[PDB]
Amino acid sequence: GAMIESSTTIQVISAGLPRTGTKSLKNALEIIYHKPCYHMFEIIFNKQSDIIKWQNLIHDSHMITTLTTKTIAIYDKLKELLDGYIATTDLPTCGFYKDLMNIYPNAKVLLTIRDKYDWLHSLRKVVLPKSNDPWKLKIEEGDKVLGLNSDFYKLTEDSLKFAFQKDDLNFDDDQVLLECYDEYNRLVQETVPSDRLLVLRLGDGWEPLCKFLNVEIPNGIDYPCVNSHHQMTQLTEQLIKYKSLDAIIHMFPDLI
Ligand SMILES: Nc1ncnc2c1ncn2[C@@H]1O[C@H](COP(=O)(O)O)[C@@H](OP(=O)(O)O)[C@H]1O
Ligand SMILES: CC(C)NC[C@@H]1CCc2cc(CO)c([N+](=O)[O-])cc2N1
Repeated sequence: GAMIESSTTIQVISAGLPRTGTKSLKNALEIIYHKPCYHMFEIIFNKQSDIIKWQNLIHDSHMITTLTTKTIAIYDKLKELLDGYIATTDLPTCGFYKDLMNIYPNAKVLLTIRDKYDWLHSLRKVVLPKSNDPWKLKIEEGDKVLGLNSDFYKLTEDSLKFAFQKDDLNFDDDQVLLECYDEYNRLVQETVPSDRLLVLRLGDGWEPLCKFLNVEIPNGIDYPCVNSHHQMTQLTEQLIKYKSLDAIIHMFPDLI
């Protein structure tokens, strides 16, 4: 097809929870739009200074009215954080999908989903290990190497609570997490008009996404398949071994 000049503003809002193919989608959207897409990896690797800003936003967000003046101050902060990006995925953004829809009325919405038990397994291996899991200690050691500490974990927890609309949450309780997952995904599909929503199951690939976005399928490029828990386990172990990201970054070309 013809090449057109795309606007550098949020065009795609992905409401999918972590461990549902968000990093592959981030990569896919960057392949399509040639501009950056937000993801937790953008925070970890490029903008750790954004952590406190996301924290402050989540703190003030109860004050959001489904526009009031308190709402506008928050919406302005959201726009500031996302300036220069063409899409959002992953925590901490995903819980804000409804607000992002108001801020970017011409953006389309995605929902990434998968088998709930596969999701929980993946989540426990990477994002939210049980407190008694020895692996949690390795994750914390690798996080230290990346310069992530208690503030990062607070952002992860608070943004999960915000997405699930819980004031507190037993993170070690599998049943609680699975119920929140199902209710979260159900609410997105109830909230977003079907014409503005595309639901993507893990493995769906380029075709329905490119159709929804009115773009050609990228020539000769496979749909990304990155960020498996096995790959993150390798990353964690290599970070612990070398004590730096930059010593090993070349060994993870598309993941980071
Ligand atoms: N193109 C693809 N096809 C199938 N699974 C994919 C995929 N891209 C990513 N995934 C899976 O999506 C999960 C990562 O999601 P996210 O980037 O949101 O954290 C991983 O699940 P597993 O940990 O079960 O392997 C990864 O394997
Ligand atoms: C040892 C090192 C590999 N650990 C860092 C990890 C890996 C990637 C990651 C991804 C997400 C959501 O994509 C979240 N999250 O939900 O906040 C936390 C983390 N933390």
